[PDB]
Amino acid sequence: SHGLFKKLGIPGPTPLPFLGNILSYHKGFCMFDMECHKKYGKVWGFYDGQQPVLAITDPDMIKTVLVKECYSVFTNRRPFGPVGFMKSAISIAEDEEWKRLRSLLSPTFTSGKLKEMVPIIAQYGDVLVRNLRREAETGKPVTLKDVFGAYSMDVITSTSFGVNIDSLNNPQDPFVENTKKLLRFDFLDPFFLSITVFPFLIPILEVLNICVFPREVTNFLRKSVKRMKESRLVDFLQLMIDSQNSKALSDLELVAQSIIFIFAGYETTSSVLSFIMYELATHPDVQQKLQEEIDAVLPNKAPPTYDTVLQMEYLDMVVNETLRLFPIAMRLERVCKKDVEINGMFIPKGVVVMIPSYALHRDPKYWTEPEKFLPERFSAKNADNIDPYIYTPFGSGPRNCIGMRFALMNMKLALIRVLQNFSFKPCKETQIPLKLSLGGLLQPEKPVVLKVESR
Amino acid sequence: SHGLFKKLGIPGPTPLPFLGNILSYHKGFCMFDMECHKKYGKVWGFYDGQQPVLAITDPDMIKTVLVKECYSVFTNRRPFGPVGFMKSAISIAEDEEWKRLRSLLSPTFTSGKLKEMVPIIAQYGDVLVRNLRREAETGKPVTLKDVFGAYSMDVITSTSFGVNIDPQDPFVENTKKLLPFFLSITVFPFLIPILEVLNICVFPREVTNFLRKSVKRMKESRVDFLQLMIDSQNSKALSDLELVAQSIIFIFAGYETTSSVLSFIMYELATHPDVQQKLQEEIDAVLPNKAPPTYDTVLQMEYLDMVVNETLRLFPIAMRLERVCKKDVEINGMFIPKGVVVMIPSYALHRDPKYWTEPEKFLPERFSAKNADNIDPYIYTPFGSGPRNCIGMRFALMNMKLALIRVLQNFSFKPCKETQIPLKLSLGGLLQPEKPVVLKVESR
Ligand code: HEM
Ligand code: HEM
Ligand SMILES: O=C(CNC(=O)c1cccnc1)N[C@H](CS[C@H](Cc1ccccc1)C(=O)NCCCc1cccnc1)Cc1ccccc1
Ligand SMILES: O=C(CNC(=O)c1cccnc1)N[C@H](CS[C@H](Cc1ccccc1)C(=O)NCCCc1cccnc1)Cc1ccccc1
Repeated sequence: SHGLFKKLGIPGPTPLPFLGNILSYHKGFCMFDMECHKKYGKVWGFYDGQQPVLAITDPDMIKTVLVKECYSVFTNRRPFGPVGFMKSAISIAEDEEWKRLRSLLSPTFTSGKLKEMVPIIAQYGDVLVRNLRREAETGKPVTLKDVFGAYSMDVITSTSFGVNIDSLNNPQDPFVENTKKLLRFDFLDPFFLSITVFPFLIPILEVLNICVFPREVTNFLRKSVKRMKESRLVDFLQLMIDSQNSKALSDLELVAQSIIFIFAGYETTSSVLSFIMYELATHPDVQQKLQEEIDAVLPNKAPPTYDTVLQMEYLDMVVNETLRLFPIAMRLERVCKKDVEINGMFIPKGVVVMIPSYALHRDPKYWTEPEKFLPERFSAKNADNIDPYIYTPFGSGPRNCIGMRFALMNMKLALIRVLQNFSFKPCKETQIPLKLSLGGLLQPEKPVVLKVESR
Repeated sequence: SHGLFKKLGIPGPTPLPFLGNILSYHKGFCMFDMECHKKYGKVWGFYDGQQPVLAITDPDMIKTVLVKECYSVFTNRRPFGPVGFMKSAISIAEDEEWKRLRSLLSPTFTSGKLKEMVPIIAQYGDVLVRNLRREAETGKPVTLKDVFGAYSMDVITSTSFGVNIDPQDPFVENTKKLLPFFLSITVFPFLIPILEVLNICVFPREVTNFLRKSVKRMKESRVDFLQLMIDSQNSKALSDLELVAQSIIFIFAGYETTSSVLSFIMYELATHPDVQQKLQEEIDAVLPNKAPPTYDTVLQMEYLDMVVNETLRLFPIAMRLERVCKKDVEINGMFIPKGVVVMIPSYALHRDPKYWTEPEKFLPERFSAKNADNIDPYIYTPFGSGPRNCIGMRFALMNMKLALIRVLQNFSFKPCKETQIPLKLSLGGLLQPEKPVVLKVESR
């Protein structure tokens, strides 16, 4: 297949036999997408082994892939395996199975259901302050991925299942310990390396009961959800139970969706919160102006409500600019299920159309000083000059992030209660500037550590 | 994965791990489908390794799979590999590559193109009589599949290519050795991409080479089956490799399927002299003085059509009809998951006691116009049904009847000492006799 992009006249790095272009992943997804966007321009193609991957940067062509031709052509993501029973996960399901799951899980995050979660989240916002207060009274450094991960785990377990697992910590909580090692995509591990280079090994491992998710971690979550069924005694757990007592969702598919919601609520929320606090500490002018707005909307440390959060404009600018610099998904991918020609470009069946979100968020031909943290890009004065198909931190189209509004509300509800009582400073041991992990997923090399001062 | 039919509540034999129910194939596909038809009923399921196979016998449900939901759900047969360049064959292609090839090769056997083949076939009918005359003047039993196979090869090579090939012809020798270890692919579905990506096939590379370079030799020009594929090639489109893939299918089907059924017909005529004599009296009536058979005189003979239909009932060479359920459906109030191979036991249905009175008996009167109203077109399916039935059903029926007419005008067939009576079917995979069909040929 290594002559496909040579046939279509599409530029790209020369692929090696069998390997393709995976040798260029030594710097990670991001640095590889950045160099390819500069060298080859608006459209380039490479090979993840024998898999041709077409990278597009045109907003109109991105809109056609993500929005217009979603249900008909670009419906599924890249086939990920071996998954085993997790194939029924909404992020992994395909075609009609995903269509049924998306409609089944869409009412989970309506504006009414989200507003019901604010009082529940307000409880753990108080525990977050007291846990930050013990470490604040001492000059001891604070690992923010630990304290934000515990807060995120409590919000996702109570708002989706109505169960309190982390009672003020319990810092050795088993849900965090298992969700931590739930998945570790590292190019170094020849497993995920050989899966991409030689994909015919997937049906071997599937029949061998081999799964990319570890057994002890799946078992802990598989039996916890079975324990989490306490009826007799409307949430993410009730929407699936009610539809189950009416195809329908089996007790194994109901667990598969819970694992996706638990991981996304823990890992993604805690990672972005750590990225936000790093920029607030390295930019004291932004942190002060954000604290001044929070006090103006919530005087005397007033409790945050669903309406006051949507009122804070500068808070939305800080969250959006951090998501621009750090798109945790990095890439958006769709599988071309049939031959099409979008915007005057033929795309064969089976080619993976990829949108480099990290490279587009730092494209100099869009963002003035793209490497700099400037929240003024997202002010209502300048937000008109932002293409929603260039800035896609949550994706776009029918298969975007279903928990986008929940993640935005959960993070903003955390930043408010934290900045109401504390200020953040570097520690010298804080890695400045922040080096990104040259591995698979978007993470810092050294964990983000900061000093916490009370007010 | 062997708990699918247990989940769906569909009965069937208990599968062994990895193997499934393939150990029950020691008797053949036929006897396994018949034992499961009486033991379980209208619907049962088994496992060819890890592949669940659902067997349906309800005519309304058979019609839904073969005819109604063909283009939507039941479009392709069981995936067969490793093939290679034969993946483009019309019998193996899937979805749109099949639809484009089904439309390209459909005009090959129209009522006009078939009527053009009668004078061409009439030439080889005389050589068939002369070669049978040499073995009839001298008392020597005649291997029917050899003498019929040589006639069937010259017919398909001329009606599809116009080339004349005329006892050790390399085409018959190479086409026949497409005839063990398939027990593994039935158990190892994951080893198919191991031989596909590595470019390994099941057909030996030389039965393909001899035909791949023969088509490139017959393509030297300078409208038949070959000309239809050249004119569209000179306009997605068809390549010199896909063009060869279709020629192998037509050559094999025209040689092996025609001769095997003709051998089965003459065995029934020899074991039933009253049927052979009555058939000879009809041929002499429509065609007096051994008149040359034409296109219209063949369709006029009713008893000849009744003899061929009863033989294809007793010996359906396809044995089974199979479709792959491409997506979850609920036909006739029965949920069928995606990936299940819906199978129609044609051999078991052609001998169902709840339909055919005395099914093991050879009675051509089942297909008389008085009684042909009591047969279900979805129970008697010797050529399949629906949009993906036998594309050469009309050519095969005409070619075999033209051979039966030219022979029964001059010879009568009697059993020999070495004639296997009753005929034992091959307990292996395909439908064939154990011992070759040998019959005494007496001239008239
Ligand atoms: C800052 C936080 C988050 C960010 C930036 C983010 C980003 C994304 C992105 C870029 C996608 C892919 C969109 C596409 O391919 O078009 C996605 C998918 C998804 N996200 Fe998130 N996400 C976040 C948090 C969450 C949370 C809290 C949940 C809770 C359930 C969640 C659940 C999902 C699911 C289920 C999908 C798959 C959607 C589908 O297949 O229909 N995410 N997310
Ligand atoms: C007594 C002679 C024959 C019998 C009983 C027979 C029977 C069958 C059957 C049962 C099928 C499958 C139908 C289905 O799956 O629904 C089939 C398919 C087919 N037959 Fe035959 N056949 C005969 C002779 C021939 C001949 C002479 C040709 C010449 C080209 C031929 C070409 C084909 C092809 C190309 C297919 C596959 C068509 C497709 O899948 O779209 N057959 N045949
Ligand atoms: O990662 C590949 C396949 N990629 C390759 O094979 C590959 C290899 C080499 C080079 N390029 C590509 N698919 C994934 C889908 S599968 C993966 C499996 C998984 C991983 C972690 C926990 C649970 C299950 C999954 O469900 N994640 C969603 C978790 C929830 C979440 C996470 C983050 C944000 N919101 C929600 C693409 C993807 C989809 C959505 C968001 C991000 C990425
Ligand atoms: O045989 C399986 C796959 N079966 C399994 O894997 C399996 C294994 C164990 C148990 N059950 C199933 N498919 C085949 C399709 S492929 C096969 C390949 C082949 C073989 C011989 C010569 C050339 C190429 C093929 O093109 N034949 C058609 C020849 C023409 C013809 C022949 C006869 C009558 N008319 C026309 C199902 C089939 C289709 C049509 C008719 C009969 C059967």
